[PDB]
Amino acid sequence: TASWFTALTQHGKEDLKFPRGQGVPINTNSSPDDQIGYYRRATRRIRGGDGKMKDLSPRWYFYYLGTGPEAGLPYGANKDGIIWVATEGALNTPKDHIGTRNPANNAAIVLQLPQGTTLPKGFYA
Amino acid sequence: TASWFTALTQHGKEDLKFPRGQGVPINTNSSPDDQIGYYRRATRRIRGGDGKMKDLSPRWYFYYLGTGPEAGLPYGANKDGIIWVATEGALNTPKDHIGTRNPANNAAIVLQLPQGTTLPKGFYA
Amino acid sequence: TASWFTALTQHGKEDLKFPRGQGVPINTNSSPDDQIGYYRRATRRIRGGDGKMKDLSPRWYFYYLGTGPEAGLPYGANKDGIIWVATEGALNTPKDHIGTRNPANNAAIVLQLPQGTTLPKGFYA
Amino acid sequence: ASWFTALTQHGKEDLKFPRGQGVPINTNSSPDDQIGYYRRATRRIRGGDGKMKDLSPRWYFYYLGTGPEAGLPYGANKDGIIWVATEGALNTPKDHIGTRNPANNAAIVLQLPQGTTLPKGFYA
Ligand SMILES: [Cl-]
Ligand SMILES: [Cl-]
Ligand SMILES: [Cl-]
Ligand SMILES: [Cl-]
Ligand SMILES: [Zn+2]
Ligand SMILES: [Zn+2]
Ligand SMILES: [Zn+2]
Ligand SMILES: [Zn+2]
Repeated sequence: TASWFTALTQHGKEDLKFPRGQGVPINTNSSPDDQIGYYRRATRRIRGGDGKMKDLSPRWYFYYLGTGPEAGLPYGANKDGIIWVATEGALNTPKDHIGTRNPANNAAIVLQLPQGTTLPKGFYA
Repeated sequence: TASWFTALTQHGKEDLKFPRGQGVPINTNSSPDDQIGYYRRATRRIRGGDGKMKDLSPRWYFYYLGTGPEAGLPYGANKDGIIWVATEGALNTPKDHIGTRNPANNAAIVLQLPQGTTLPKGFYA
Repeated sequence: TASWFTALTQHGKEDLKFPRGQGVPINTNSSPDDQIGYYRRATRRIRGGDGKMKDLSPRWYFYYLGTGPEAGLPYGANKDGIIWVATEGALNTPKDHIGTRNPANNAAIVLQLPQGTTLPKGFYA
Repeated sequence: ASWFTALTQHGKEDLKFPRGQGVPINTNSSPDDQIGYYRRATRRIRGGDGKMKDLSPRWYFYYLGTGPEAGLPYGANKDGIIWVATEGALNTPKDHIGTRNPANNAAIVLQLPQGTTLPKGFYA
């Protein structure tokens, strides 16, 4: 039950967000109706030699609307660690036909945004 | 068994088809003789998030001639859910030396088509 | 265990062969003295639907001299399925410090050859 | 493990970089992050005379505050350790990057910006 795409890594202190109309990863094999979903934050911690937990940079993964760990949330749902993106013309319907990725069958698609969209401040890949 | 490539998803009512000479997926690990095969339609049925059974958008998978579920089908044979493609110069011989994909050893190759390929309405690549 | 590089796939009828001075894969993290080794043919066979054994295309993998499945062979050793390549300036000494690749620790380097060299007839990647 | 493949020392000269050079290229890191150390590792094999022989030493990069010398302050003198930092990097531990787990990630091929000076016997 993995994301179809590689993650965005949060080095800065600000949560991920995109202006309305931006942020949907490029997927040339999908329809314009499909271009809508959410990024979900995944946090990891590593115990250091002093016994204390240290936070690795949070990673944000994209899931199409109606798929993934938050498949039940409607577009725009207000929830910590969840942010929403949609391209103009996308349909607000669940993308059941896309679903999630089986890592044993498909490798992750390298997340690419359009040539005119840059990553939000503090985000790297 | 499994197609070497990801599927083309049929988003509309038009079935998959290609003008003569078009439609063979890009694969640099193949010769001009090898550029011939068929797409096979596959349809899924699932229970939606609302708890109702629905038919998903059909998916079309490419297999080289003489491989896959219709390995015994001669090139050009009429069969529902099967359409044929061949690049100019391809040979009407079975492609056993390419075969099919074992998901345990190889992930699927993202299906790419050259620019200028005519696609029916509802198909994207 | 594995080769540091991806394989060359033999679609044609001719064994792999390079003119003297060509054929060593590009690896900018190695020394000029290191640029010498062999390609080893690996063949896979599958029993077809007609009960006949089918040969998948042979794959040729590069190993530095003194490493890999034929680590004991001297340069130029005459053995079926083994062909030798060396760049001008390479030293005829075993490359123990390079060794082979652990696929769990390193991905395969995509095999690239210098611009002046083209793949022998019938070979693809 | 180090996030990157090693720099192999083919000759007698140890690894070192002029000030400002030597940090591996990593697009998943900020300008603040471009600082760390290389640590030398040497393995042995039995030579033709039966005596143990040094193979070419390998130098692995770790971000500041991570890896085997995570407790070493930047610039600390220790044999087998050399320090590198790009202009603009911050002298703070890079715990948010950490080290690589070979089960989840393969090593990144170590690349250096064009014009980087390497000692004799080093290639990248
Ligand atoms: Cl940072
Ligand atoms: Cl789709
Ligand atoms: Cl062929
Ligand atoms: Cl080397
Ligand atoms: Zn950082
Ligand atoms: Zn779709
Ligand atoms: Zn072929
Ligand atoms: Zn070397």
